[PDB]
Amino acid sequence: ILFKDDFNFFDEKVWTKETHEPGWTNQELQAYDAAHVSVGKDGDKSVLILTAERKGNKIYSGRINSKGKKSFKYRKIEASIKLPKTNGGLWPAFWMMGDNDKQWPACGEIDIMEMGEQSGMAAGDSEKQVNTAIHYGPSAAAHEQQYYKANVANSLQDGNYHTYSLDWDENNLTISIDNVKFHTFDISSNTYFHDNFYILFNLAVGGAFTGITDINKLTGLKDGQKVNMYIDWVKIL
Repeated sequence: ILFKDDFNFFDEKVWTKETHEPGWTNQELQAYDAAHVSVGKDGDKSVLILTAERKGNKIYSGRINSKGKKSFKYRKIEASIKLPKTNGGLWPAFWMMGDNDKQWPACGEIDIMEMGEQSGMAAGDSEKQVNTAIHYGPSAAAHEQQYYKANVANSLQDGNYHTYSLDWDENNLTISIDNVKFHTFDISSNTYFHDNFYILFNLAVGGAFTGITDINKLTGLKDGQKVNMYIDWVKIL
């Protein structure tokens, strides 16, 4: 093990809590702020907790990153996550971006796991449909993306923790879910996936990915509702 966070405490030498206004990216409805990230207990487990909540028309959630603090290259990274039911507009993700100061997408982006996509709801399989992706290119105008999506065998939003893994060498990015390979991206000649990347976790609420950008359509977070996303651990081998 190169690095492991059991989330017994919020380690500020590794993680930063983000603050952003609603609509900052992807027409998302939540504001992010520090008060919606905490560390605590889920039974016996020490966990990082991202809390999304709605107080009328104001929605708040949590997002963290390790940019400038913890990054790596060509290692396996795995996290154990417990997810809320996403149907109706929640959008959890575990992902990475290049630990440089290039503007997106030139920093490179690897989405290990995202759920809540519009098509998962339309397919009636919102608890099983996962999207994995890479984004790259020298500017927004020349944005390139590859993705894969499919339904896993068993619900990932079932009150238990699941493991999400990325294996990474100079040729491939291979995403696995509960030890089952989900997809491999060929990066052998892709110049954007060969430098250090840092880690992110977040729980977005609405946004274009979900198909829900109007709070009147947000059935997955009702007025007065709170939901949690839990990360038991993250580790880098």
